[PDB]
Amino acid sequence: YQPTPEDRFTFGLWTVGWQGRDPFGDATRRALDPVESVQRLAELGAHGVTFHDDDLIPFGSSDSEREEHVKRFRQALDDTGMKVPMATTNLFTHPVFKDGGFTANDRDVRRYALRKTIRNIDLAVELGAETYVAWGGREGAESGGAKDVRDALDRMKEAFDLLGEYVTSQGYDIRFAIEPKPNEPRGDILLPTVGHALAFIERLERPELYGVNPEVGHEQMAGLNFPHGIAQALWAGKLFHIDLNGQNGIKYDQDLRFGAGDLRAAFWLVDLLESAGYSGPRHFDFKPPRTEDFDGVWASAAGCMRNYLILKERAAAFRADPEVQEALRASRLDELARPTAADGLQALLDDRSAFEEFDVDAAAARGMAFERLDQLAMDHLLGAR
Amino acid sequence: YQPTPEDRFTFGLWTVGWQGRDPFGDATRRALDPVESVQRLAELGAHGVTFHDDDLIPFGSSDSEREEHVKRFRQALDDTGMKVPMATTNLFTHPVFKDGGFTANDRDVRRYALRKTIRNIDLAVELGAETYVAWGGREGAESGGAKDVRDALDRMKEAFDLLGEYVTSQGYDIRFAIEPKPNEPRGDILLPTVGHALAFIERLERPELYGVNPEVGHEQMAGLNFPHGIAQALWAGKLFHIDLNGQNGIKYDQDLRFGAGDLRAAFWLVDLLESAGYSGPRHFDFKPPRTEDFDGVWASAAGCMRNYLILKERAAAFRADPEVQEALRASRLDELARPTAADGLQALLDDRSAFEEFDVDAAAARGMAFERLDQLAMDHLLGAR
Amino acid sequence: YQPTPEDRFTFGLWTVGWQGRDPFGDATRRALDPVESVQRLAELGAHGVTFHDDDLIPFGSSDSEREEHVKRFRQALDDTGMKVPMATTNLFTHPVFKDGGFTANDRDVRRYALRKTIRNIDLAVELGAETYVAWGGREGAESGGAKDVRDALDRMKEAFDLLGEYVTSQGYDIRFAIEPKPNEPRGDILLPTVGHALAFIERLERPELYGVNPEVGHEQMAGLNFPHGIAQALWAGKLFHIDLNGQNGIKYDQDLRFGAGDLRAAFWLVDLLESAGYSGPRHFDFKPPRTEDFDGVWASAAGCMRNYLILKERAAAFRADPEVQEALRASRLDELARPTAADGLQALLDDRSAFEEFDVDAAAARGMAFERLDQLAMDHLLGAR
Amino acid sequence: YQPTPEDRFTFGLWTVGWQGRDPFGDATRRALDPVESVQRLAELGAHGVTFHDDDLIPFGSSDSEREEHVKRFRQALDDTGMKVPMATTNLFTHPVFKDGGFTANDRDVRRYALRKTIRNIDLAVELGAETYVAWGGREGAESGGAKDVRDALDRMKEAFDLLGEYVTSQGYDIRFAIEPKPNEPRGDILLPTVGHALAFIERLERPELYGVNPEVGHEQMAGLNFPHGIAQALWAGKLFHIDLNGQNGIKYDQDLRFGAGDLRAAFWLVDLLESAGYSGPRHFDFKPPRTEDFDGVWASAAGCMRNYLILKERAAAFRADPEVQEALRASRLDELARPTAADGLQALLDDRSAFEEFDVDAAAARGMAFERLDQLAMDHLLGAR
Ligand SMILES: O=C([O-])[C@@H](O)[C@H](O)CO
Ligand SMILES: O=C([O-])[C@@H](O)[C@H](O)CO
Ligand SMILES: O=C([O-])[C@@H](O)[C@H](O)CO
Ligand SMILES: O=C([O-])[C@@H](O)[C@H](O)CO
Ligand SMILES: [Mn+2]
Ligand SMILES: [Mn+2]
Ligand SMILES: [Mn+2]
Ligand SMILES: [Mn+2]
Repeated sequence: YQPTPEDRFTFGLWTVGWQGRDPFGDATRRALDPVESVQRLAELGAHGVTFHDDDLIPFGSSDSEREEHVKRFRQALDDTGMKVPMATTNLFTHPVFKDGGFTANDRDVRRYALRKTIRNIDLAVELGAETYVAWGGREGAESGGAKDVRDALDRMKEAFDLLGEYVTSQGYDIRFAIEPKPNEPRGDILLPTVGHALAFIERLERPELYGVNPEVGHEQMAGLNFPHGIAQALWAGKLFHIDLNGQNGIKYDQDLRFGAGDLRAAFWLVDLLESAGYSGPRHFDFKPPRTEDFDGVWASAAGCMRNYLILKERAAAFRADPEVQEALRASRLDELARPTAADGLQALLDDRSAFEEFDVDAAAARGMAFERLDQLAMDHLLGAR
Repeated sequence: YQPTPEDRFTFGLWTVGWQGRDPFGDATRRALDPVESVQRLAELGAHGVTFHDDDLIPFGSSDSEREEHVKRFRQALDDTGMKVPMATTNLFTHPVFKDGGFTANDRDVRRYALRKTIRNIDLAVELGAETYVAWGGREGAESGGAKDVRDALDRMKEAFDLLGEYVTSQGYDIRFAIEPKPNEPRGDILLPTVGHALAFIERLERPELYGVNPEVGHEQMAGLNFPHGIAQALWAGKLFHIDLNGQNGIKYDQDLRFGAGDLRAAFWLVDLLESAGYSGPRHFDFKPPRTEDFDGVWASAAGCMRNYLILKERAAAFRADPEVQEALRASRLDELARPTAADGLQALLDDRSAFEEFDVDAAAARGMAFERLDQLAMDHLLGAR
Repeated sequence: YQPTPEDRFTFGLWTVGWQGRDPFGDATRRALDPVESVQRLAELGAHGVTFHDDDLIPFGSSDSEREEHVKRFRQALDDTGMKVPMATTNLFTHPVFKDGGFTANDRDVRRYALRKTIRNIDLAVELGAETYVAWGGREGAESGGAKDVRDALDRMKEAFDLLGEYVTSQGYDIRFAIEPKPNEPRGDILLPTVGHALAFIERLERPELYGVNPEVGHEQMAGLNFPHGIAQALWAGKLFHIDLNGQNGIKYDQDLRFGAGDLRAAFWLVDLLESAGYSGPRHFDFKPPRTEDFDGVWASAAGCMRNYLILKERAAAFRADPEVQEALRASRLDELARPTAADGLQALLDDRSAFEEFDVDAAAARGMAFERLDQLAMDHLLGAR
Repeated sequence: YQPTPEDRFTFGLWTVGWQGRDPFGDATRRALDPVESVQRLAELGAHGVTFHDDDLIPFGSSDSEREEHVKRFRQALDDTGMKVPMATTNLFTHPVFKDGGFTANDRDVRRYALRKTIRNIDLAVELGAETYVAWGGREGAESGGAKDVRDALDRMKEAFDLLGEYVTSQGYDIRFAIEPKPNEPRGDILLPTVGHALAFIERLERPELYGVNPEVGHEQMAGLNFPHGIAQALWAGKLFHIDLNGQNGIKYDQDLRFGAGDLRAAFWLVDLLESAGYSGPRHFDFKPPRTEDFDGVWASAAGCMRNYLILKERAAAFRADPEVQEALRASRLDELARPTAADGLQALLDDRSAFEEFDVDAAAARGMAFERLDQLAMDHLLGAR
């Protein structure tokens, strides 16, 4: 289960770079140089890295330090063959963003948020990114009077429309991916789920520029079925990117390595990405636990990839099993894929077999046979066929 | 705090009619006649009632019993002045619906679900309903292999498009309202939140026929901020109807009377409906606890209305208070309502005050003053100004 | 992975017997005869069954019907070799129990609850049960004023002390096991977790007669770590019995078959029961989903046992792996098992290496190596070593 | 609603002192001097303050800096009349504690944790504290193999027994209060609830030295009823201290000011503390949101006290209302307080009215009248009688 660059595994700088500061504790690990992380991830078999502006260029850098940091970065990419498929903006760490970036009550802050974003879109384009992620982690409230949400959605729409105007005017080939989260660090965050982000996108001036970047642990913080929300994003044509990690139910965001947390959900996710043929990056947004030293960091990054590859194998074996294919027909998955009424509405209304003469007790009596199908899935996951 | 019919308070037949059967216990109360409920609710000050088909007409009724049940109903409405603003279909109780109605794997079931729905749209129109609710409580799964969600959304879209075709062909003035729920009675339900239903509506052939019917307790079962999700529905123009009740956090749907559960959320909800000028029904989808006799039923129904009226008064007092209006300006709610960049994109990019010369430390230092604003809200709710 | 009676797998009558009535739907399956369930479970390899009084003897049975039902039951046990290790009382279904059994506000109800319980303890003893389970599913409240919890604990203590007096006066060899649940069907249930039940037991007159019966899905409805709570019960010497099932996070009790739900938790549970040498029944308190026909019932019951046996094998392989044993030492699990200060308090206080001369930066720098250990556990679970 | 020192309101140094660093953002406020906080809280009407060792004395302070910090502190207390009723140890911030203090896998760490604790017990005694709090926020795990919980409880018991030996040998008048939390910052924390801490205390060598310090938001992070868990602590005689704050359901610990979060729970809590006559400190463990400047800090601290006093008034009015007293009798709260069977076991068994002749249908038919009682409580809370 060895990754290669063709598996499209990517990692944020901030993930293996996390120093282990939590709301209750100091850093447990020294800061990593981005060029060290690029080299180490390349050796583990990753395909590329991603970044916040402030991960790569220290906040407040002069134009001469900026160019130096970028030059060193670019030399590490050249030396390793690593790519940069995605980039994003930090609109959450600096105190100026304490009430949000694009929906901060202070208008001057909202203008600054857009300027900081636009500067990094130029850099992302230069480094070859295809996807620009937006996680509005500070957009929201701890109290009901602090935020008018209708006004706040107006401001959010305004920001993303200006960003779409910018990209089209520059002729850039870059699309946006909005990342939902229900809470943390705000009491409640705006566009808290995949469904809310999809809905929002349909009100933008150019909807085709925008999709979603869902994260495993974010949807699970609302107790939601992550493979179901991804299915809906896939159905809408809007899965531009994805963030992979693990989460043990409804609590703070744990950012565990991928395959930890809800292991059956992880299985069904890989089953779906692979059978839909998702072709974007498999990006890990995770944190090596602060218990770990740098050896435990690279072990944790490597287990992300390993668990993806093991679950790919098991899901492929599942779908390829003739016994499973028979069980799928036993459960009428083939009938779910057929139109309900391709005959059309009038034929439906004239069909006595659909109502007047429908035997509802014989239909009610048919078993769905889902438990046998689910134990086949369990046997396949566990390698116990 | 006496309701009148002009407050637009409505109740489902199934709410005061709930016999108290739960997954662990038998009924504790005898079945109510719909005409008794109509009379009793009228005396309490309600404006109207709503129904599932099977609430009003016993499942399997002959065309002659059907007409009898409708005739008696209609006489009670005439005798009381009660209206019927909304109706809906039961696609969840009968065993035939054990795998869903519109997304049941069995195609014959899906055709039957549509026929049963269409029959009751005709009746709803006859009784004057303006809104037709669809809660797909059986659409979903307990296991990952049982349901392909992309196929299932295809089937769901197909069903609602056929219903839109029906209504337009009949020339009916009726709109649809999809009611989300995240789980229960299915392991996971399709379109689990307001955001997922809004998003889904944008893929229908005629989106303007469809809005949402959110329920307090449903969104709270995902730990979500109900007033935030309603704000988003209002922003999209899609709040066609609403279901009011109470819920104590993430557990089974409790259906407590409105104002129980999360009381501050209830306050902020009423604040928002009243200040947005929502004009639809204030419908209660609640269950008098099975501890109660018929006296406790009507006491519980009456407290729904009472708590709405008390919170309306307190929210109105809050917004009218000059001290609050000053606090709102202190917190820059006035600035949230102003465009970020009406000057447009090029002016933004040339504005040195937005970036080059923006003093981010002075901006970071400004307090938001949200805690003083939130304690004013608390003092107003509690009548402690 | 074939069970035999020596695996000590047991099932409630109510589990494979569940007709599929839920708060939103009618039964989907006909009632099973207890003697049919005994025969079917025997053929699948189970060791025994358990019962509520009202599962075996229809509520209101005459003394002559009672004896008939028991006689038929007893013939099926004799014909199959099945045992009855545990029994319990239904104090939740009948409407008289709507406010509880042992903590009902009505004193006459509380006396009736005890009489109904005592009658079934005699029967349990006759059928050979060693453990008497008490799940007070109706003990609790939907509202704060309805229940004084101090008085209610007085009443609960009183009930269990009278039951301990009864058993000792009869000379029975039977112990009690209290089953916690946090909510459902009450808004909140008294003794909501393992910890609350353990604590409560220490105030009874004869604490040694009482232990706990934890259920997987119950603790998970509070978002708690089930193997951690079982460890604590084992540490206290109070794991008298256990209920096995699956649960997908914080929602209604799903009662999924064992191994569904949280699969890694299931792994760590089996690891702990087997390495502590728990020797009681492995009892399944589950419900075949109402999607299923009788074939899906027996498939679901069989997957309970199968998943237990697969996880036993994987956990045994994990602990036996020399590479794992090395990793456990790398992570200092050996040091956790050593006394902190067997040298005693004064030696601790005089030890300059414990404070004055303790190098806290060198200690802070040591990695715990937990991620490598956790990926070994993952590889072992998935059969990917 | 003005507090005075006789209300026994206390605050941690770390609460108004929180600089606003969160897992995603830098500090938004400068560090406060402890002597400034003492002066400011005194002016607001507080009775005293509490501290971690490291709040008062910077970690690594020399014996000469230590004495200086203590001397200045003590002068502020003398100048204001503020007391120090409780103190505690920081065993969570420094990286050495990344795997715990008293249950760290490294034995040398566990010895250091005890030495650091003992040093601050001496200081607490000198400053007059009566209660010593222990929150083991780092005791737990992110993965199943990292922590044997039986060994870990052995180590936890060992630590608290050595601390009990120390206090008794010094002749100190100080008791311990264990503070539960279910998760955060560890994946799962040991003794996750009130019930688990109560149970644990019963295995210590001297149980009478130990009680609990529950926190509102901690129990609510498990979805539990906080007034119910406090009732159980009161029933056991173990409420030594309490931490007051607000929490909006199951997510990260929000630490909102008291009365925010679940307002009805806050009402029922104050009702219970006041009617049980709890006489310990009313301590606020809260964080002014990082949106706030120092003015919003003191406004937030003041609203803690204000909301307590308003809810005290409303709960007192509730219990004093003759209409409520009648409703309480209607709901049979008077009967809950009477023994079930003071007549004893044999009389119970011979009582034909308890079983043979018990009319279970007439008993089942009685309403509990809880909804009318709960609306009286609602009217009283809202000042709408
Ligand atoms: O999820 C988060 O928390 C971030 O890493 C987000 O993906 C990018 O800002
Ligand atoms: O919410 C539910 O559970 C139903 O009352 C729905 O509003 C209509 O079918
Ligand atoms: O858990 C439940 O819900 C019951 O089966 C309990 O174990 C026995 O009454
Ligand atoms: O609750 C926490 O998080 C701490 O303030 C605890 O009360 C004392 O260490
Ligand atoms: Mn992310
Ligand atoms: Mn509803
Ligand atoms: Mn159980
Ligand atoms: Mn605390």
